[PDB]
Amino acid sequence: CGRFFQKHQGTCFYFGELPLSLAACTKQWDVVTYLLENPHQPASLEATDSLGNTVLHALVMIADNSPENSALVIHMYDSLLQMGARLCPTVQLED
Amino acid sequence: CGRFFQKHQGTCFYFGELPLSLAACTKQWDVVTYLLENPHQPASLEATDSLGNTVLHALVMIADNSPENSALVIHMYDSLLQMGARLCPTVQLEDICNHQGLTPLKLAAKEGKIEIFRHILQREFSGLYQPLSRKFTEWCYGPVRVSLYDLSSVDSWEKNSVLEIIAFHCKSPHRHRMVVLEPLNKLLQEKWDRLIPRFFFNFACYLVYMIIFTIVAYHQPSTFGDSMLLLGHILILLGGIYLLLGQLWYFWRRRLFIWISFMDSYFEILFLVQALLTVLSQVLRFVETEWYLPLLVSSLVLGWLNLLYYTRGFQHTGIYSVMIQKVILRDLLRFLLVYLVFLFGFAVALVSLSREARPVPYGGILDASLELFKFTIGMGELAFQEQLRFRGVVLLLLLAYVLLTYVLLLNMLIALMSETVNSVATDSWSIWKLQKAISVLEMENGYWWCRRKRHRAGRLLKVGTKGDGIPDERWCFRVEEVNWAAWEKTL
Amino acid sequence: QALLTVLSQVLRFVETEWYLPLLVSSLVLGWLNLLYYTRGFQHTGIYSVMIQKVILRDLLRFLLVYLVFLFGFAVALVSLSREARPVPYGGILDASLELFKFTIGMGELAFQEQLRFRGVVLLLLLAYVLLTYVLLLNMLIALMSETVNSVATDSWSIWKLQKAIS
Ligand SMILES: NCCOB(c1ccccc1)c1ccccc1
Ligand SMILES: NCCOB(c1ccccc1)c1ccccc1
Repeated sequence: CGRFFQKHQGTCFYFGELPLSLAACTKQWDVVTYLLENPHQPASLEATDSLGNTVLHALVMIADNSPENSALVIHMYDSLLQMGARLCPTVQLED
Repeated sequence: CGRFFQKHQGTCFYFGELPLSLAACTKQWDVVTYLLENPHQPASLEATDSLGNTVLHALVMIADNSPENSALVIHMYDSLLQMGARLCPTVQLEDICNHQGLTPLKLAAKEGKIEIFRHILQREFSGLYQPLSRKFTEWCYGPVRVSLYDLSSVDSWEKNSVLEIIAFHCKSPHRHRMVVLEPLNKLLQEKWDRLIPRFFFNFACYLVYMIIFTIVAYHQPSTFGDSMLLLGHILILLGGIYLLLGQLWYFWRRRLFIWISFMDSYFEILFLVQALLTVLSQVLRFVETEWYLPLLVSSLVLGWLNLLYYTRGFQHTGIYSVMIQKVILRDLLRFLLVYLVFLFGFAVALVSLSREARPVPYGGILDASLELFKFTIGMGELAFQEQLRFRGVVLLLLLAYVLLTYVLLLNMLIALMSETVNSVATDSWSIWKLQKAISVLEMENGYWWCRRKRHRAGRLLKVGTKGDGIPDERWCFRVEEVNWAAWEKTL
Repeated sequence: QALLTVLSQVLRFVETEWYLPLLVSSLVLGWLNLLYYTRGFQHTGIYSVMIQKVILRDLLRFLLVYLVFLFGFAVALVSLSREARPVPYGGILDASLELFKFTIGMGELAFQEQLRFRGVVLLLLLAYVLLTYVLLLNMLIALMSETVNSVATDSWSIWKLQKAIS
């Protein structure tokens, strides 16, 4: 939670300032997997950022109407939702 | 150096009249290599032709906007630059002023070559030959790109620049499309944003001057009031002389411009005319001449019309002004020519008739012309004059005039301006951006009296290390852009 | 419209002569407001949306340029026609109204013989007509053709959004 990562005008890139949200917004299919299924300390998926956004919120935030950006956002959104269902079904991430 | 090879009109082909330049312009990949690396007598690469062009200059000159020609020129330009770096790195080929004092980039800008111009304007290579790059990328943290476009030979700080060449020295038909390329469109936008305060200050000063001029003209001769009138009059004279000097200095400092594009500016002409009419009006008043008032009032009208020079500091209204200009210059002068031919013919016809009976209508040519124009503006008197002996002929002649002029030509003029407004929609935007570019470039240098201090845009950012010891520096235009198509390929 | 109506009534209670302009403005504005309702229909709602786009896109620019022209030429004609050899162009309001008359097809384009700058006044009027009636009005028709063509699908979508809001 600094100044470059926080959403503002100028030099910036918003990704939720979470390592898992960074991996998701940066198309790291494997990093997110390791963070989620590392035995030493599994990485939570419901974790919110200082602004209140979750990985899904942030992954929407970077979404832009570019066809390639839209494809990336859709793919990672669906895949991360599926993973969230697989790991901890008891909690509904969409809400 | 003969006649066929020299650039002229007719049977010709310019290639720099050097064997190496000939090989380069003729896609001789191998001959150039042998000339450069023949052990017996290596061929120099910096060699200039009688005109001052080098091989790179020549590759620019033959450049045309054909996709195949552009591809050929780009490929040979890049490859030859790489070879020049490989053979003799110590000498920088991109910076070789020919006899006209133009580098290959400036030469491409002046000669209208757009594809080679944009390519040179934004190019990058791999680690090797990296210094021979104009666009860079410092870091790509995330999907953002910090593009650093080289501003060498393109910023306005230098005496002669690509921006100035495009604005004033280029005579290409559509040079307005080179000021929308990435570096130029962003740098020019930043400069415009920085200059909005001065653009509005110039607008406000001119508007105040025109308000004073209107007030003075409204209250003139046909104590305190006399004193205020006098100070306003002298203020108007001083303002008129100021605008006259400004326009005269715009022309003298830029005396090599009218011949390129007379109608590109076409407000410095109008501003000059308005200022001239103002000062001439004042001097004739000193002479106590009755021809004062027409000149002062013409100055008033023309100044109020000139305000629409300023009305185009806005996207919304500047494109409207550009498109008014296109309408006038495209499908209003033709209409006026045809309409005036019709009107003169029918006016002299009606005057010839209506001269024999059985307050005379159509008394002379002026009256008949004015009645016909009245038809044009929606108040033509179309009656059956019973007094003149050719009632029917005059009526039929008027009806024919109405059909040919009001029903046909005016409505067709509406149709033609619909067509022209539709035609010039994107070009209007580009031309407006060029107008902003010209205004910015004029605002950068101060007024004709104030020697403005330059402000050199860009950052002196150390980029890479040259093929030497102690490193180098270079001024670049730092640009942020969010990209995902490129980002998916950097993994 | 509602504010003007209530304010009109209270001023009537005050017995003020500025009642009638306010009440009549409320009347005009309410009758114009009825076009809010006229867009419960596909046929007419898109028309209303596209009227709005025309006004906001290529009517305010025309008004700005036209009023600059008109003020310049009106003060010019008033400055002239003030020295001879019911005075036309007596003041700024009269000259402006005559020029607008030109705009609406009712412009008196005569050769005033009484004033000493007959030719200058006539040429100035002819230039005003060429710049305004022949160029700017017909060009406004062309611009509104261009805007009507531009906003055809967007008009449908905007009308559907208007229905959604209602
Ligand atoms: N808005 C018109 C201002 O003056 B325009 C005009 C005035 C006098 C002579 C001819 C035309 C002119 C300049 C701008 C665009 C095109 C024509
Ligand atoms: N159809 C015009 C009705 O009133 B319009 C109008 C009335 C008063 C002031 C300005 C314009 C208006 C409302 C709808 C669309 C845009 C303008």
